[PDB]
Amino acid sequence: FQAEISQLLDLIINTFYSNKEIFLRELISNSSDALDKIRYAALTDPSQLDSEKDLYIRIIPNKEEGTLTIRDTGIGMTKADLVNNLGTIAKSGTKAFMEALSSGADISMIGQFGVGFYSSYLVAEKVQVTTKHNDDEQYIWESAAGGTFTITEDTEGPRLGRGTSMKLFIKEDLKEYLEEKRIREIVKKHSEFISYPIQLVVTKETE
Ligand SMILES: Cn1nc(-c2ccccc2)cc1Nc1cc(O)cc(O)c1C(=O)N1Cc2cccnc2C1
Repeated sequence: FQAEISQLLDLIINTFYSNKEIFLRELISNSSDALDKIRYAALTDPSQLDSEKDLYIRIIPNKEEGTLTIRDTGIGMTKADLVNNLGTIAKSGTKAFMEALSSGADISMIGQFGVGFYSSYLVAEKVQVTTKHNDDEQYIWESAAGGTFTITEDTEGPRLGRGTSMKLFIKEDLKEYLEEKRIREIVKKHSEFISYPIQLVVTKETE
């Protein structure tokens, strides 16, 4: 399942999307939807925000690690949610994505096919997904092109409280996406619509 699908999408997405910066639009869009979900659930059950009071998106580059992390305090995913994403959604969305592609239809927005996650492959050679839903444990899953990694209970990672954290291991020739000014421009250009705070961690540079 996952090995073939991730390999296909890695090839197709890198071939047809020359503007690699849209990966950040897709991730921010997914985070925004997850935040809409917990916001709406908290209307009828305020205690849903007990795990994490604030709703936001935070971007954390780590140049020493070569990673760009996008974390949100959205509703998160149960293990069943993540399993469904990896199985049913990935298979069906890949089919719809490449029929749209073949059709010559406007496929600019990848997430309309439910596989926007894989646009991470524009800039990343592997992604570590950490996620925490109020009804389940914290889980981690690793994605790489051709990879068959198992969803695992995360016992040694930092606690999310609630939400989802996408840690992207940036490609060697694309470290520009770790730079503060480049990230800010991309966010400004592609995320005007978002109604949640978008935060960036900037670190004093030696020097
Ligand atoms: C959209 N999506 N797709 C995959 C996927 C993974 C592998 C293979 C195929 C698909 C995973 C996700 N979830 C997320 C991706 C993010 O970047 C940020 C997030 O906060 C989530 C999240 O926790 N959400 C819960 C939720 C509830 C209601 C509406 N939207 C959401 C999104």
